[PDB]
Amino acid sequence: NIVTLTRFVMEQGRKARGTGEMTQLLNSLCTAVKAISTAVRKAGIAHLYGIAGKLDVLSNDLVINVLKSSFATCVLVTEEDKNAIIVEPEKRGKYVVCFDPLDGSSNIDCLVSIGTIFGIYRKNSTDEPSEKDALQPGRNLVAAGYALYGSATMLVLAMVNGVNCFMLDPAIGEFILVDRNVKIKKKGSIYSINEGYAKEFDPAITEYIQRKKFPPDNSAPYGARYVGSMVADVHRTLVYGGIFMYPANKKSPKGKLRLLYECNPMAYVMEKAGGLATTGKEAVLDIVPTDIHQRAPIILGSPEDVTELLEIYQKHA
Amino acid sequence: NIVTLTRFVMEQGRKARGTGEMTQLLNSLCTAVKAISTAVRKAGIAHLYGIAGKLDVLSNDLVINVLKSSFATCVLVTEEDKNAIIVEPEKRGKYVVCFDPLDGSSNIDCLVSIGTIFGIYRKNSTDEPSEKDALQPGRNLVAAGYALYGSATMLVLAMVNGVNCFMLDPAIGEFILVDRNVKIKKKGSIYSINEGYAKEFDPAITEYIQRKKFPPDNSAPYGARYVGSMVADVHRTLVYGGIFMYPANKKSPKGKLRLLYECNPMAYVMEKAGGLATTGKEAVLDIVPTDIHQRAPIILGSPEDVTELLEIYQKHA
Amino acid sequence: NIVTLTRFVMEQGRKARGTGEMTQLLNSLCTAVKAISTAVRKAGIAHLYGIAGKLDVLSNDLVINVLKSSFATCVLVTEEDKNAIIVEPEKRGKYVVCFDPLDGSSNIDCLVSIGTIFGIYRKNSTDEPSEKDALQPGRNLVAAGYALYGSATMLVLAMVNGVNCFMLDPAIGEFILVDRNVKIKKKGSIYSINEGYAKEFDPAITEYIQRKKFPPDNSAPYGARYVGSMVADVHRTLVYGGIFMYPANKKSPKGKLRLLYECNPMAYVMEKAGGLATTGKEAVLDIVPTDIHQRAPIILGSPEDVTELLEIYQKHA
Amino acid sequence: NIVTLTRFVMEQGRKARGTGEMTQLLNSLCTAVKAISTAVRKAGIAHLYGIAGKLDVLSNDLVINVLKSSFATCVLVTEEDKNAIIVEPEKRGKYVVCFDPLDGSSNIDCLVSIGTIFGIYRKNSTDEPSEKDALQPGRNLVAAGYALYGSATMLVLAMVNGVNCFMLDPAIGEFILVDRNVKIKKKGSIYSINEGYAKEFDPAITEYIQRKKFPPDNSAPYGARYVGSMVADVHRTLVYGGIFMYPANKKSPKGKLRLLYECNPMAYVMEKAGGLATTGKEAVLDIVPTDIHQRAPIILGSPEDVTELLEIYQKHA
Ligand SMILES: Nc1ncnc2c1ncn2[C@@H]1O[C@H](COP(=O)(O)O)[C@@H](O)[C@H]1O
Ligand SMILES: Nc1ncnc2c1ncn2[C@@H]1O[C@H](COP(=O)(O)O)[C@@H](O)[C@H]1O
Ligand SMILES: Nc1ncnc2c1ncn2[C@@H]1O[C@H](COP(=O)(O)O)[C@@H](O)[C@H]1O
Ligand SMILES: Nc1ncnc2c1ncn2[C@@H]1O[C@H](COP(=O)(O)O)[C@@H](O)[C@H]1O
Ligand SMILES: O=P(O)(O)OC[C@@H]1O[C@H](COP(=O)(O)O)[C@@H](O)[C@@H]1O
Ligand SMILES: O=P(O)(O)OC[C@@H]1O[C@H](COP(=O)(O)O)[C@@H](O)[C@@H]1O
Ligand SMILES: O=P(O)(O)OC[C@@H]1O[C@H](COP(=O)(O)O)[C@@H](O)[C@@H]1O
Ligand SMILES: O=P(O)(O)OC[C@@H]1O[C@H](COP(=O)(O)O)[C@@H](O)[C@@H]1O
Ligand SMILES: [Tl+]
Ligand SMILES: [Tl+]
Ligand SMILES: [Tl+]
Ligand SMILES: [Tl+]
Ligand SMILES: [Tl+]
Ligand SMILES: [Tl+]
Ligand SMILES: [Tl+]
Ligand SMILES: [Tl+]
Ligand SMILES: [Tl+]
Ligand SMILES: [Tl+]
Ligand SMILES: [Tl+]
Ligand SMILES: [Tl+]
Repeated sequence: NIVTLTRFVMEQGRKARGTGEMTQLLNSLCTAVKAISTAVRKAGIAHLYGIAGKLDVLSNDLVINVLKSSFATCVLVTEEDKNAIIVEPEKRGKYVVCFDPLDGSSNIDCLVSIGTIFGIYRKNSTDEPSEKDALQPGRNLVAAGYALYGSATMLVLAMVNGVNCFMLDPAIGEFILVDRNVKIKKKGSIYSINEGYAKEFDPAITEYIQRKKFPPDNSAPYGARYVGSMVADVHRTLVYGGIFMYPANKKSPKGKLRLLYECNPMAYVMEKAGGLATTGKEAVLDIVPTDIHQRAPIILGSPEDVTELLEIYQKHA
Repeated sequence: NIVTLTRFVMEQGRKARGTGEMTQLLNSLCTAVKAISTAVRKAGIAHLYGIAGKLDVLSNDLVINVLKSSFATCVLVTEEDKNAIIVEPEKRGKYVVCFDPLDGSSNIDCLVSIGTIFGIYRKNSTDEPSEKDALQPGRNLVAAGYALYGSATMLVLAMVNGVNCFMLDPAIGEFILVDRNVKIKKKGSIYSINEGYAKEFDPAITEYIQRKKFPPDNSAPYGARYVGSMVADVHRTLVYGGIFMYPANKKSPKGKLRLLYECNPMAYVMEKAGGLATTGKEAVLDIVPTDIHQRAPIILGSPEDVTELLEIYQKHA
Repeated sequence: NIVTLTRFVMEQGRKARGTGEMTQLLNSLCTAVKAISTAVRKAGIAHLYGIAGKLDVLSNDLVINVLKSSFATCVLVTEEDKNAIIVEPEKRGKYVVCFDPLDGSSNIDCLVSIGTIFGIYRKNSTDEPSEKDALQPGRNLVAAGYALYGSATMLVLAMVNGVNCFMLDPAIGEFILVDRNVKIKKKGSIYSINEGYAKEFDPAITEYIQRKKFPPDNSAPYGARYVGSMVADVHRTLVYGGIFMYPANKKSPKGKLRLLYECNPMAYVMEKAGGLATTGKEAVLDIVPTDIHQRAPIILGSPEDVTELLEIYQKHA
Repeated sequence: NIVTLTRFVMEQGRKARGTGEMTQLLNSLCTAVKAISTAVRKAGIAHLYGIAGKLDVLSNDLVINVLKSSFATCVLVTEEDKNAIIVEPEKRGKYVVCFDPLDGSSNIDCLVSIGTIFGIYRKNSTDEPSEKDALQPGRNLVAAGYALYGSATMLVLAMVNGVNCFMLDPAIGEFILVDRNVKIKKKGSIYSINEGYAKEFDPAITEYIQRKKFPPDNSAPYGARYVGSMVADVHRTLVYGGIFMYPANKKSPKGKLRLLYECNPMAYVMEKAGGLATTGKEAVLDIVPTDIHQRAPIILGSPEDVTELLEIYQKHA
């Protein structure tokens, strides 16, 4: 007895008495992720080096095409696209999908873990689809998750029911359910942030970090880890517990991370796992977007760790 | 045209006029790395999950076995073994290999990049091979390098004539020379260290770090990155420039990283790439070891960055 | 735009307003076939040869387990099993599946193309499931098909709507629809039969062969091909046209091929493609089975070729 | 322990004391075979089918390119090329290679086993390399063998010291020695020939065939098998015993199969395996060719079977 993503999605669509439109969608995503995973591990590179005689771009095209061919979407928002993609009326479904095809594109050359981030909305309204359909607060997410191309490829899927992790057996091209109903640690022992911006941190952030390296109660300090790819850092947080942070600074007073296809998908996964995701002031999932490429600060992770910072945030208010 | 590791290695052994003993060794190694990469990527995991009909220990066995059968080694030192392994008189060769089968094994469950590290010495004290044979300064390395199981698998090989990077094409199980004679930037813009140990850093490290976040002449501060996997952090240093540091601290008064199978191979690769690798007080490669599992502090990366920290070390002494 | 087996099955289940029980079934079969294909191409053989220190049986277990875990079947009949497998009431569905996990097992050692054969029945009755549910004339098949592990792996699926061929892209573990609504040639130019039994053929068969090598109308003779694996011979017939024959002789007066899991699945595929499948006397699909391992003679292929023999059969009646 | 083609080849070159030139050649060949196997198995086909972003010609290019780059060849003869290819003075070596990149190309669309055939001669007439250099009797072969892309990929290598079979483990892209010093059964029980040419067979062939179906002393008749792919039929002959025949007929008065890249390599493998390979009148290996694309009749297989047919040939003359 083994559960595959294909089996799982189908049983879940069945319990929910769906028309089967969203199952077609989740199955198209699984296929797109397997195709990207293969391109990322460099299968076929020899041909490129003349054996017989871009990666973000290939990833964008794969997701966009595999999604359109699902006949389940009406609007697609990608980090690589200035405007939202409105689906041809022939292949139009009722879902709006926001995604980042290959996050951590800067790390590609250094071979660091990279990933794909997606969020699915049910179109709410009754008129010609447009960007406006994508502009829904994260709280309205039907499903969200990510695929991490690291030492192994894993798909983490979060829906109203919970968070489940699927490992890719590359030998048979099938995702195996390896961890179900995942809940994050109440309090972790690792903090993640680019301290190279110390000079730009607000006093609350500055204070938290200080408390982590030099514990006022003389407890053990927190270990530091900052991979440089959100999916890798967040995935480690989900699994090992701790806190990830990318607050505003000179690097945009609005933070660097995008709201629709990065912050929201990850906040949704986080909340479903039993942790928190805040901007320091408000819950990420409650922000009403104004633009499809709107950035937003984010702090996420174990509840006890995110609350501790939230307090320091209040103190300096 | 297309250059494969196999062709490159043979061609080099020919120019060198070797008896083909080292070529067999390097060919065995390459085979062991493709086997580990496959296990690491979780090929066949569906069988553990009951479709019907560890990873560090498995890696150790692969390396040990594939190397013994090469008939080119007499002494083996693994991070996984307390004692040095002495090869059977029947399979003995003239080479001594020091290796870390799967480095970054804490990052396994979090799916972060991990790797294999190897250093190769030639037994010169023709006596019954013993532990003593491995106790040579890194300055005596014949060959050294590593395999990084990241977003893609890469094998970095360093020898007297240079450093060359080989990318694995998993479709045909062949390593392709993607980069020839690799040389690191003189000065980088990323520092890598576990700042969670800030409370235990010597004044030289402490000063250098603060100088990176708050530059005297108001220049751009360095970005921070610390994956937590030496092979991954060092590969980023090699490819993009910067400095990696794992200094001595209370928990590790002599550092954490081992001399023979971690510090030395990375120091050797760094030097051949045109960079520096220091203890803070002396060059890693000149240290004559006393214990096979001896630890050593290490700082490596671009020459201009490593020098700057070396000056601060001189200033506080 | 590309159609995958997963997409295809889902859209077909949707058009048919099914509960989704048969889709779960066809999806479990696709997974089983990918797992068998991988075992057949010998991935992981190195471990068997001690790199770090039955095939029909593995195939039986894979199909049986993957099928039971679909929760869509009540009775399974396998060539490798003396008795029919009655599903645990926990995982009991309404379908009866007859299959040959790995046909051409004798050819394994010689590396000749081998395959899997399956036929799906809807249980008809309302009582405790038993072998008796498998004993339905082939005419009652819901779906049937085969997977051929040859130079490439292909799944041919036949349902009331028609016959469609899916090629396995082993890189992404997905079956791609490469040929839809396949129809066989009216008259082919190849005959397939083990002529080593010439001494045992009845006069009609003897006469047909003679007419093929020495055309009475002085037309070009037919080419001969007999791989030795039914799936390969039949698949070539479907694609290139011609006739395949395995009539009775000293090798059982009932022929060698089994009725439920070999003859029927292939006759069903054949008829749906627009060809014929006969025992010489009657249509294979109309035989009422008496035993689950009942053998039956079979002649199949292009209509004009099968009719020509049928006439010679009548002449000697 | 585990023996890989790479290790085996190097070890043999060492014992032979070669300059490593032939080893490079055999290593290049092995690389070309893994590349063809992958293309043959349809890895990446989903890209032709619009997931968004020949086979014989491709095989030809792979072989030609991978061989030229080995710097070990001066003349190449392909079934795909009218003229013999003369390697650039810059990449020239001392070896001449005669090959059939993808044999059985008619069986491609039917997914039947196909393969690559190669014969290697040493240029002895040290003159500007020309077509003349390839025109050597097979008796002068340095090495010969084939790659069979069947249910699994296998590489059969024959040299002065014997025939060895290597199975490809596609997971790690390594060929494993599965069978050492292969020797064919003295007498088999399967005959292989296209009986659709019965109307054009000489009396010797005609008599031998009828003697196989109707044995004088009532013994068991031989089974018939004719895949239609030489590499596949000959591999079965090699592994299981028997006889393969492609005699001269009206359509092919001198036979169909080519001498240099089909008959010779298979004749060489047969002789080293302890079998016979005849034209009916003379040994295939002793024929001194006049044309690079010269055809020749061929009969090979177990010694006892081939002799029996040779006697019948003597009787009718
Ligand atoms: N595979 C699924 N898993 C969980 N819920 C689903 C699935 N498919 C559909 N649903 C649910 O039923 C609603 C409508 O489904 P649908 O008719 O497929 O568009 C969805 O938006 C979810 O609430
Ligand atoms: N493939 C090779 N590449 C570069 N140098 C080699 C190679 N093989 C052997 N050598 C060198 O020649 C020495 C003796 O080689 P060997 O006879 O193979 O033991 C080595 O220790 C190196 O100095
Ligand atoms: N994927 C499918 N493709 C074609 N027909 C299907 C599919 N699934 C179900 N059906 C049909 O609907 C009937 C009952 O389906 P089910 O409720 O899934 O058991 C089947 O027996 C077929 O007639
Ligand atoms: N790997 C090998 N295995 C067996 N014999 C070899 C090998 N390499 C070279 N030889 C032999 O030694 C001769 C010259 O080799 P070479 O110097 O490599 O050109 C060959 O033609 C064969 O006789
Ligand atoms: O994909 P991008 O645009 O290259 O950025 C990735 C993001 O970049 C962040 C890191 O940026 P900093 O260097 O500023 O820390 C990660 O947290 C996210 O993956
Ligand atoms: O394989 P190990 O014993 O788990 O250690 C890996 C090493 O551990 C260092 C990081 O450890 P810290 O958490 O102490 O920084 C890395 O740079 C090296 O990969
Ligand atoms: O799987 P099996 O039991 O080995 O047999 C396979 C069948 O065996 C038939 C051939 O048998 P003959 O040798 O008698 O022709 C093929 O047509 C079928 O694949
Ligand atoms: O590659 P080709 O030109 O298609 O030919 C393959 C050969 O063709 C012979 C069979 O041809 P016949 O149909 O004439 O028997 C085989 O034994 C050899 O593989
Ligand atoms: Tl991106
Ligand atoms: Tl991004
Ligand atoms: Tl971003
Ligand atoms: Tl380790
Ligand atoms: Tl380590
Ligand atoms: Tl260590
Ligand atoms: Tl069987
Ligand atoms: Tl069978
Ligand atoms: Tl059978
Ligand atoms: Tl050909
Ligand atoms: Tl050919
Ligand atoms: Tl030919």
